[PDB]
Amino acid sequence: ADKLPHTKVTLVAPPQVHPHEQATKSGPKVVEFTMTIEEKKMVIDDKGTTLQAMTFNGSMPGPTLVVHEGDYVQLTLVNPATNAMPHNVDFHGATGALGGAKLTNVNPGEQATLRFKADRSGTFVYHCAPEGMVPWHVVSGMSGTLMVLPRDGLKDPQGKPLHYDRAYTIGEFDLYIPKGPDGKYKDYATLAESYGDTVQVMRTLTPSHIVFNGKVGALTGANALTAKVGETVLLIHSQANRDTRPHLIGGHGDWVWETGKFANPPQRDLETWFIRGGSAGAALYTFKQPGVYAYLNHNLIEAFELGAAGHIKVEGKWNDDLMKQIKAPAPIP
Amino acid sequence: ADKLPHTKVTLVAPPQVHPHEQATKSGPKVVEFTMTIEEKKMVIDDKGTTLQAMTFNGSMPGPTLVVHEGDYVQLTLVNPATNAMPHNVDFHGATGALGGAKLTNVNPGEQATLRFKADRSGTFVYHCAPEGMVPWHVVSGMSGTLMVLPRDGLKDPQGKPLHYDRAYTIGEFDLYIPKGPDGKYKDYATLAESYGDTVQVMRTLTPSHIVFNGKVGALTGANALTAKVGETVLLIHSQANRDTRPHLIGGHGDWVWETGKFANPPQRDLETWFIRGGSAGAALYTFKQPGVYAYLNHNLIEAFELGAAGHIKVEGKWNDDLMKQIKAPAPIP
Amino acid sequence: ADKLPHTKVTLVAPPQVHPHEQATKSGPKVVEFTMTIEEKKMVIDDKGTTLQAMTFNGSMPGPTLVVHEGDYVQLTLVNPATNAMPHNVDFHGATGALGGAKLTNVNPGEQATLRFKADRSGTFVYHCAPEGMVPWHVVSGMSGTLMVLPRDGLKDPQGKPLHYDRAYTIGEFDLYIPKGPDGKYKDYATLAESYGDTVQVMRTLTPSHIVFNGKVGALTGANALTAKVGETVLLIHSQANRDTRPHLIGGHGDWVWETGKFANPPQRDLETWFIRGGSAGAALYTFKQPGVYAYLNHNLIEAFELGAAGHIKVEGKWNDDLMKQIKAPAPIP
Ligand SMILES: [Cu+2]
Ligand SMILES: [Cu+2]
Ligand SMILES: [Cu+2]
Ligand SMILES: [Cu+2]
Ligand SMILES: [Cu+2]
Ligand SMILES: [Cu+2]
Ligand SMILES: [Zn+2]
Ligand SMILES: [Zn+2]
Ligand SMILES: [Zn+2]
Repeated sequence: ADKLPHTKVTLVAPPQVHPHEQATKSGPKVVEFTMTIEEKKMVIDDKGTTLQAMTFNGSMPGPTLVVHEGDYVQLTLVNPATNAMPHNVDFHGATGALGGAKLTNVNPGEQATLRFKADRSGTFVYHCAPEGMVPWHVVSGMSGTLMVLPRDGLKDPQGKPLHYDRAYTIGEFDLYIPKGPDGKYKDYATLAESYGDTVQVMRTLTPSHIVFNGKVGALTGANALTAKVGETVLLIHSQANRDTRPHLIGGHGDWVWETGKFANPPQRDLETWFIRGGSAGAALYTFKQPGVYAYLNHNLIEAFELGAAGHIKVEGKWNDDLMKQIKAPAPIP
Repeated sequence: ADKLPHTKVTLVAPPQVHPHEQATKSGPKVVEFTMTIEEKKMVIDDKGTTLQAMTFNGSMPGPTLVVHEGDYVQLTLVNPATNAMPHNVDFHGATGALGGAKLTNVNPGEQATLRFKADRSGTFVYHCAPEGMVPWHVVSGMSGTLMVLPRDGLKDPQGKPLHYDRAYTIGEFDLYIPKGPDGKYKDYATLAESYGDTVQVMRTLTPSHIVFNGKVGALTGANALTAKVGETVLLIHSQANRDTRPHLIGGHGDWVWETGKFANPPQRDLETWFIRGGSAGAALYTFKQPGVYAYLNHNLIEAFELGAAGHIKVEGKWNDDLMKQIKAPAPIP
Repeated sequence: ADKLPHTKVTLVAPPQVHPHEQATKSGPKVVEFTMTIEEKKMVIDDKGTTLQAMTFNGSMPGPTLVVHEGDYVQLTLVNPATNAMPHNVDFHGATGALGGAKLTNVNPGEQATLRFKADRSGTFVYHCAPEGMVPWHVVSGMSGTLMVLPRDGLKDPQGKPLHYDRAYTIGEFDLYIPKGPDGKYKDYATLAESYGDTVQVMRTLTPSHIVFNGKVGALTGANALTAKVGETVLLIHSQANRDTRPHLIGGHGDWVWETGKFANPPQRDLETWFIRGGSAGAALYTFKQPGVYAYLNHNLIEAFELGAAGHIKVEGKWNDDLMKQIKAPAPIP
């Protein structure tokens, strides 16, 4: 590892993913990343409910880190003195030391640097895991995805090449916001004060909200995802704590690795796939019709009532062979 | 599509599936179907609890529509003036326009005709999805399965032929029936009056009932499914809103497409498979022993307490090689 | 079957699995086992909560039975007069008679002997299933795993040999312990007295506890699982009633059959896999780093709050290529 060239990657905010190559002629590198933890109160719904949140780099989810199989990930994790809690990081993509958590315990005002070999291809969850407060840090927002691409790019079941033209990252967060005697959601002055009440809601296993990217409607309106007919999108979906079942309304998973590990053949033509709590998965879809699609958790209560749904606005020409309104709504003859 | 021969299919009520060919020499057709929406109060359990239900063709689930890959599905959806609500249809088997929902918005007294190309093989959920009331219409009963068979029939992982002699369709419905201050289930005079109370139960994510084909015990007694030793059955299982885990007690999934998409190799020898909420899956089993089998959701609370279980009565000769009572129950020596 | 040699297997208590061969030159046998049912009150958590439990052989889960594909399993099931309830056994590995339940109905003071052909390879749940009380017997602890190995051992997707050096069996139990008006868990004088209150908790679908091997912390401290760097472990995970999502923190599923059926190719490099309620699955992992790993259900609430987590203590030499602390926690420059 010490013989290798180093490279420095600038991260970008979800739902985007930082520029990267798929298939590459480059040999292994030590790829250097930095993330800074930010605790903060966030508004998570249309009615102004707040979450005492914890984030990597200020976002839910954290940014997606992209490397290739055989690369070494070298992360500097920074925990500013303005934060209240200790933190660390557990990479599911890593081998040893509780995913790196044991080696990255950072109090406010501290930082650490971890290196590990990304020797397995796939999308992998990373998350905070401080001893004794693991679920709280995770459900409060401290997770994201490491994508380790195969050096020669994605392959189908027959070993033929697959690619995406555009990649999006979606983190789905089951939230456990307490209510007071009046049935209204509680607003907490500090992160520490939210703790006890939150654990109580957590233990019921019933989320109050389930949101993409930190808020009801985060991926809608001005913030809808975008594509054009003929473009192939990669949709990375992470859920660090609870199962979900992604679905693209009016579309499909053309090729899907629902367990998220690229050395396995993908499945094709999926209507709905399954992301296990504690994992990230990946779906390819090539758009064939223009219009506004919904991308959602297909427990439709979890989607429409609780918040697990976004939109993708697709430009291009309508295709009558694929779908045609033969007769519009009109009185019954 | 306009060059093709049209064919007209008569639908049948679940658990049966309309006569169809598996492997076929026929070229692509425009296959024409009609469904009429019926809202109605249904009795859903042994104690007389009612559901203000909504159905395609009067049944939960709707009838299964069967075509071949490359066919065009052409559906006339009828919403009689005797209904109270608007409806539409979203085919997961279709590409574009939110699965056809945007093109099939029918008020009571209206109808519409949608065509789409069934270009992907598998079992696919179809369901009602009116803007702003999607989960309610789905959980109230408005879903079913489109089966798109490969033109050359089902294949195993090695590409060898598979077939069924008999097909059954099972729709599993998580119901959210409200209770009054007395703890008794509420009985509603109209569909509209059930709405607010139902959404409240929905948001708890805890079903009051989980039933096959519209009622506790729907597929039991006089209504048990049937087969004989040596016959291969296809069990189509749809769940449009919530995960389930089918299991045949005393049997197996000989070949199972749990994600329901026939271009993928099936898995063999399954004890229990997994249907993601928002999908339909398909299992083949060839009976080897006679007797009454249970086919159920293997969360046994969901099965035995909540209603997710049916029976299959199997004729034929017992096989001592497969199973033998060596010593019947008798006092401990 | 009557022509075959008989062999007699002595069972061992979980998390161990009785000595057995993987690939074998031996032809089919009638493999004889005996299990004795024990009902008993068990302490299930750190605060002294009790469960009115029911067990095969005194343990949760029951012991794992291991045979080869083509063998006949011949089980003597004993229900001592000191027990209060009738019992039986349903082998998911078996064909006919509700998995053998119909042929093994044993009242206290009775026993029975069942034979069946283990004609399908994989890990399969077995559980008690007395008519009218199936979920109660299962959730109270009456389940375990039958492992049917392929005669020529485990194989990878390409048909190359796989093996384990050490096998562990983990049964995960969703428990439904009632509470009294004071919010404290109830302590019941007899098994029968726990019944009504328990069914009520069951119907909420919310477990009070979710535990590995009968107790919070069962597989921790003195009782942690063990291995060394370079050793391959098989982790058998059974869940007879509810879904779970196993994860090894700092490790992976090198080869995983999450549906648990060995004639299917395994998936590789998994971070988290999925065991469907009503099944057993199997993962291989070869240790590469020393240290204390956690093996847990990656719904982290279910793990850390409810009890679904154990430890594996691994001996050996640290590997800096796989992971290295480049800079330990230190003040931010
Ligand atoms: Cu943290
Ligand atoms: Cu984790
Ligand atoms: Cu409708
Ligand atoms: Cu849908
Ligand atoms: Cu029992
Ligand atoms: Cu069972
Ligand atoms: Zn492209
Ligand atoms: Zn046949
Ligand atoms: Zn070995």
